[PDB]
Amino acid sequence: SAFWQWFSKFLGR
Repeated sequence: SAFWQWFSKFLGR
């Protein structure tokens, strides 16, 4: 993924 969201693009708080 691109933006962060529930650990989408990689890892999003």
